[PDB]
Amino acid sequence: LRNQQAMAANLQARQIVLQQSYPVIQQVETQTFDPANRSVFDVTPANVGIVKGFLVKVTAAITNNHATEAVALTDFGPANLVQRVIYYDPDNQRHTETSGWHLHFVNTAKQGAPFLSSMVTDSPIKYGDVMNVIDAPATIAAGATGELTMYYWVPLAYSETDLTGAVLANVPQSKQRLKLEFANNNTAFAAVGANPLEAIYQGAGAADCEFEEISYTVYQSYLDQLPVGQNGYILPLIDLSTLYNLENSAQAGLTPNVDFVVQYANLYRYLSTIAVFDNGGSFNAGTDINYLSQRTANFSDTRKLDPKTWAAQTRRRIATDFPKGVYYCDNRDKPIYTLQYGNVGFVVNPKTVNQNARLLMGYEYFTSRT
Amino acid sequence: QQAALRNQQAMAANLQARQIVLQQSYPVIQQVETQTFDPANRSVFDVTPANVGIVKGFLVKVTAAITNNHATEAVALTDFGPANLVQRVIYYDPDNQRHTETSGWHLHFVNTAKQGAPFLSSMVTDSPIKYGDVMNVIDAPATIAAGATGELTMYYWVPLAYSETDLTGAVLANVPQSKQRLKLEFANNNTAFAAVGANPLEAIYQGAGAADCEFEEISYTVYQSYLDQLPVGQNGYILPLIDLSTLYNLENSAQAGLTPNVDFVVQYANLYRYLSTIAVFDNGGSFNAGTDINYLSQRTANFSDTRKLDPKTWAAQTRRRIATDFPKGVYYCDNRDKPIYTLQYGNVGFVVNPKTVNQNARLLMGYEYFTSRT
Amino acid sequence: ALRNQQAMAANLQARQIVLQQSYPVIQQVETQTFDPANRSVFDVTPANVGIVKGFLVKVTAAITNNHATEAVALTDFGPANLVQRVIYYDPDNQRHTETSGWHLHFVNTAKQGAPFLSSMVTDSPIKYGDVMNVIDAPATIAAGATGELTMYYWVPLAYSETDLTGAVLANVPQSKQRLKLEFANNNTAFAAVGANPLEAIYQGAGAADCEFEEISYTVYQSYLDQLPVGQNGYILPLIDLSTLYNLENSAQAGLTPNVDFVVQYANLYRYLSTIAVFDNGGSFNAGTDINYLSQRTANFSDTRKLDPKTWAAQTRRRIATDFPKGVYYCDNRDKPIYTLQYGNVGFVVNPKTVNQNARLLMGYEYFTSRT
Amino acid sequence: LRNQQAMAANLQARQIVLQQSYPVIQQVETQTFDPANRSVFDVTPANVGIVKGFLVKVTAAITNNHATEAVALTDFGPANLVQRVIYYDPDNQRHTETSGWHLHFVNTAKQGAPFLSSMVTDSPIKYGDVMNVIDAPATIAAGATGELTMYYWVPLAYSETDLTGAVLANVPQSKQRLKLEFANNNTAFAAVGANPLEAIYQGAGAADCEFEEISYTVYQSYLDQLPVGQNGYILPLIDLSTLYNLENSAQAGLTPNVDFVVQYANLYRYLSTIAVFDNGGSFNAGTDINYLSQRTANFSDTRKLDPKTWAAQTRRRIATDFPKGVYYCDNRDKPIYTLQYGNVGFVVNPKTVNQNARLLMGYEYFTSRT
Amino acid sequence: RSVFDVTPANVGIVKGFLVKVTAAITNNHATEAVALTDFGPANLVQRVIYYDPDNQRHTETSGWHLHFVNTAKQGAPFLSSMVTDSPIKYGDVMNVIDAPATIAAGATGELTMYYWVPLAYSETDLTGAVLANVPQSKQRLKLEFAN
Amino acid sequence: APATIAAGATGELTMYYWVPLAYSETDLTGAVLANVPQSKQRLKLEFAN
Amino acid sequence: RSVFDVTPANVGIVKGFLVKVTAAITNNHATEAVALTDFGPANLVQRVI
Repeated sequence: LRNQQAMAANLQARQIVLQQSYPVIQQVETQTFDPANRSVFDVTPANVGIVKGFLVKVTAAITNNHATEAVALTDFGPANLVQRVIYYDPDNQRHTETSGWHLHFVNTAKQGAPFLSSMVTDSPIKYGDVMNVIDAPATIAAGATGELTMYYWVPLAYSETDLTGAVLANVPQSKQRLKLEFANNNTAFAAVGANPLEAIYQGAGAADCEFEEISYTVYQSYLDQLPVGQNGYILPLIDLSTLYNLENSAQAGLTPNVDFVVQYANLYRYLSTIAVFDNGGSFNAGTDINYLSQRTANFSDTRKLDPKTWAAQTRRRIATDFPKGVYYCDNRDKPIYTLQYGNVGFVVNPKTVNQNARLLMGYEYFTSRT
Repeated sequence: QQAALRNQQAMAANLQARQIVLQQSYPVIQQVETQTFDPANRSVFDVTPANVGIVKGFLVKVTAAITNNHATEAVALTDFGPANLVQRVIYYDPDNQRHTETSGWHLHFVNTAKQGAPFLSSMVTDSPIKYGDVMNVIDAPATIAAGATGELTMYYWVPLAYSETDLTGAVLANVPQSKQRLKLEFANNNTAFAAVGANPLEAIYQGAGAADCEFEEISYTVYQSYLDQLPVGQNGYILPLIDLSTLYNLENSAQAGLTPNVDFVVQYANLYRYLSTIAVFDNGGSFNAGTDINYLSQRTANFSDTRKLDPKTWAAQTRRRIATDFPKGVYYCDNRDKPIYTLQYGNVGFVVNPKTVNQNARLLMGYEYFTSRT
Repeated sequence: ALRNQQAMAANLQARQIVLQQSYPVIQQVETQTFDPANRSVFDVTPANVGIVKGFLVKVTAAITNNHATEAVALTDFGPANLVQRVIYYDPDNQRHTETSGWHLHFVNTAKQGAPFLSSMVTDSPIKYGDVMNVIDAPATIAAGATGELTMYYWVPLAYSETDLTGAVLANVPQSKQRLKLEFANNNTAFAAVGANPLEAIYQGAGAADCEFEEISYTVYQSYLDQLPVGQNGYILPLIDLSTLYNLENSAQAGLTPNVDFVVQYANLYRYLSTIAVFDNGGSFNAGTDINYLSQRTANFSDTRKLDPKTWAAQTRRRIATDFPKGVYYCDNRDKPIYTLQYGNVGFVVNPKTVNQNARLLMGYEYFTSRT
Repeated sequence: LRNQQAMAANLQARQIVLQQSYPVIQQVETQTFDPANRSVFDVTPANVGIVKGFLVKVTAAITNNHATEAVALTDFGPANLVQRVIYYDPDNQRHTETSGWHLHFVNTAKQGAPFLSSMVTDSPIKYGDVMNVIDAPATIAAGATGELTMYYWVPLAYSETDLTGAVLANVPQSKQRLKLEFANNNTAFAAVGANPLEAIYQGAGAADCEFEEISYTVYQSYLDQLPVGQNGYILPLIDLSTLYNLENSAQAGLTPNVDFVVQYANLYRYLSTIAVFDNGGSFNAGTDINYLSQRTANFSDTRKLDPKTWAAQTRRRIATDFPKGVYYCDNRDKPIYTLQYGNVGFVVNPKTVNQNARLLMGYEYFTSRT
Repeated sequence: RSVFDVTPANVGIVKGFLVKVTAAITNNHATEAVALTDFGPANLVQRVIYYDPDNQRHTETSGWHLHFVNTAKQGAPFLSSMVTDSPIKYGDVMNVIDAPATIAAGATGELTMYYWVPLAYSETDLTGAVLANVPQSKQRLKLEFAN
Repeated sequence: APATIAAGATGELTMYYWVPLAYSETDLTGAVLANVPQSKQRLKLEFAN
Repeated sequence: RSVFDVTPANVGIVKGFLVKVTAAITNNHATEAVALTDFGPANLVQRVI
């Protein structure tokens, strides 16, 4: 029995906390540097109240020192300003450990539209891209310097109203660790013909491109003035004892017309799946895939679909398509959850497979701390 | 006398079972049929879906290649364009009862209304990250030049259940005996291309090269969405009996007899609970942006208009629902929270008072409604 | 405290019953076409029927640029400046909203979650789009040309379609409501180059020779009819109907570089949103003249001290785009600013650059009780 | 309980009456007139024994006075010599109230072949159309006069062996009323392009056509020498307390591809239904209809059929098709009967709908006097 | 294709099937015509075979034989329109069973024919009817058409 | 099936497949009970082209 | 067309299906022949489900 009451209590406590505490977003750290010298930073957030997440602002100036050749944005562009992120809580338990581009795509999936974008409308009133919140020049010509701005939301809590995954740090004492690895002069620029997956710009002038400098500012979002009751602080024990993490992985071994299956692990409740078909450095709009699906061993496919129909389901979630070769799957209402390892798999049956082909997977999931 | 308690209890039992079904079953979307054909040979198909569990609806993918063989003249998309790839869709459940029976354009406008934006469209934003129209889910060239071939893709969702969370209208398909039937009447070389000056309503392209346009092929794939592994209990399968005994249908009709400055009234039938109404003013083949209308309204037996509005103000209400305007001459009315039901009040009618009326003018009406199977 | 908890419960129940039992109606109250050179202020008399939720005001205009050679171009606010001011008084002559057309329009956008009544651009091949020109104005009006404009404003009484807080019960036959509309005229609508464009619709070298040809308005009143009756007469949400939901704006001056300019939430209202327009001496900049913005409590602690782009990011989550240059928005809907819950609170702007005649135009959305 | 015995007694009494009484068919009235002067007549039948029905013979001479244009029979032709019929019994209760064409179509349905027609066979013996019982020239040329003969059976009793609906008038005293409205110079002739529904002839010479004269003879069929027993006359009380009526109605509001439903009323036991699709004056052979059906609310269609298949069922009943646009439905063995109004409806889903379209309905039914 | 296997619904007691068949035939010969054979449209269906839910075979015969029995049981040419002297326009209005007597060189003829495949002996004698309520096994109506 | 089909020639082929449900004629493991009039079995064949 | 869905009869216990496939193939090449692959006619059916 039980649980019904455990969950009922958790939810009641969550509601009291949301109703009684007050949300705060506060700058915790800012820094400007030259990636030629350093590109990995460990940010120390403040241990106060219940921490919900971190908004990371990144600005950069890129100079194309080439004599005559320009470079142009890759499909991910400024989303590759941060290569990776890792968060450790006060108890030394890791939550999210993923790439900047995967983190960005999840930010978009959760918003229901390209993250922090400005939607174009016919309004005569001058709304629009006034503030260049997420911005990067389409091209940087030989001899020019371009200015970029990127934002990432590193979540602990699942949402503003669902505190599952949030972290209690008003007491812990031990420090939190938000590790950020930024793009550098070796990852940001891809030569013509090279794989643009992790790069920001690609083109004939790439070898002579460099960062003038990069700056970041981390804002911490948390709940303060936590409600106190009889036994003390009123807290959603299930929420705070659950991890909400994003993680990535890479898989290879694809062959034309054969089902390539990536197994889901047990224990984790997978809310979403992203699969990027890095076809040997080529990123195609579904033309190199026969179909994608999610399958249960001995229960077949629950959604075996051609690429365009798969894309149609995604258009219902983010109001547009993710970039070429990027495929999304929403399982939020009924998370993939198997008691046995791989009782469910993500499937891609490729039509064309180039040399060095691989699927880069990204996952959003919930799992117990214990 | 009272005893109406039964209804109250029935509603509660229906809602409880619906919730259990949604919580316990697992959603599946599966391909049931795919065919490529030449419209010159055939354009009407009857698809037999699978009989598995509770059926929620069908996602129909349609692609086509159209060549404009005219020596010199081009053609351009009509206002409806690829939404006219399917001319009519009709669904019959295992008991042979008809549910949706409407035009492809009407079905598409309802798909848009229920999404809250142009169905399966890609919005435009200032994002530097390369989101956008990457996959061309619904797509058609704006023009097809003399000698060129254009490729089109469009999708339609044929609903049985009202939504993913409201199973009203869903169909229980477990009787091996009788099959469901999804009939699709596609566009062909006689409906898809309109000459200059001809009525573009049902066409995909219109222009001086129309007589020489032809389909190279049309292909369709029907995906069936359903709930499998239905929950069982002491009394067997737990099922929302009201949901499964209610029809959620889309239907269209045509009415004529409009005269300048006179109220043209289209009565709503009794028994049906109308969720939305679409009125297309086909003004003799001309489709105007409200300029041929004085006002539109919904009116009850009492001369009482609940929303008698000028065309732009009517359009403003629609912009709040789908974030843009429907095509020229297409007007929408949302009555989802308080469905038009002639039992609730007297008879009710949809009103259009035209400013200008061309020859062969008519109002094409599209309705979304719930009604008891019995 | 029990009297209150029960009072709130009774209110919500009454609201729920009114919404379920009554039927919403929207109907034209009045239409007028005029030349603002003749008259620009109008007192519209709403119909006294049931519970009134608000008014949708359609405004159209024709403007002619008769300059010999120069054009004019839309200002950042453009057609939102067709109405300069709006003021509403209920049957007891209690004033509710009194604000500028631009502020009212920005709140309409904030409440919609996107530019008010706009048409979103998509890749759809089906011809959806700006078909009906619901809100529209030509980007420029060339010398010798005439442009046509359309604008809509929603004047709220009720907070929303489902929350009747602020609504007005108008069933007293001899006590009239008053909706006063003050329209733009040739003096307010056209700004010369270098002049402050804040209140103007068009600005350019051809401004001196621009004239309205006409303006027309149609007011539609939205209300609930066939009010439910019970064992005590009309079932009514008493708290909803005795609470005012208003918009108001004011101007604050006294800014100096790198110093915190604090605008205290001076009243004991429950502030749902705040809009701050940095009219930097006629210049409207995209955050570049600001170090940071914030909301601060007497405790001297900031709940959201942010650089301009990050502040803008929060707004992009609310309206899917940015407000025009120099316009900053702050959402406090779920936890309204109320100085009696915490120390006095202030809205803060620390300017990086301050031109002559700089000022902050503040717009507030708030709830307050009649008594 | 009961009833079983009430019906058993009714049927026994019916049998005794049929066995003991003697059938008589007797002329009750004849009249010749010019429709320019009068066209409505109220015939007074004799109050004798149990009345079963009336055979109405109508003859007419039509002159086409046009100078050069002829006219040709409409689809209903001589069946429109009588426009309407109404019968009132001795107790002032109406039985049949319908059009001449509907009455004629029911006469045909009950016979199982075109009413009083002569069937063509290969017999060398000279059987055939010798007596021109129901007859009318196919065309009447300019300047010519055509002679027509039409017969109608106005039923009270359902049949020769089922006295349900018969009328006892051996006592009543109060008079019966058989009202007949004949065609006139305004209804019998349709101009080219005009609606031919109620007309006898249509054509370019119609404006100059006229009746030379019309004559009618009414024959009354009844049972005399009624059997007497202990309590007195032996009579089937249920038969005599039941009305067997034919009635017509008109419905409009048809729209392409939408189900047009005509509700059946409650209380009446409907034996047959006739629906005429007057498509704005055009009468088509099913090509303007998608399907017809009879439907029960919440029990769907019991016979949703394409027009030709619907016509096939009718061919089994009358050995041929009714005229263009005329559809018949037999429900004699299991009469449409709902306790709630419209718990059953007759359906027509039209393919094509012209201006002024409507369905003219005709019903045959049983219902209690009380 | 010319052979089809129809799966009827399993609802209650099945009495039979009414099968409507239509066809368009073009005589592409340059000069010569063709004329209906004695059986004509009755040969649109070459053979019909029915199996009940227990997979037991009932009728298994030719279209012409089935049609002649339909006629025998009706007591007249099946679904035919008799000819009479009636001036009222009854007649072959709906062309329920119809086929052009000849199809000229270059012409296209349209045909319609119906067959009643009986399970029950008649509408009142249910001998031969089939109880179809077992969701497991389906009935099967096989039609081998002319080609 | 003809071992070769020459230029201009037509070859005729015949092949048979046994699709098993039961393991064998004597071992009914895998066999299918098909008596529910409701749902049909389905044998899908994707041929060469 | 090359894909078919066959609906078998629902009678008793089903053991399996014997599928007979025949075909006529013409080699229209002007000069060159073709020869059976190792699988040959066994590839007349590509997939069965």
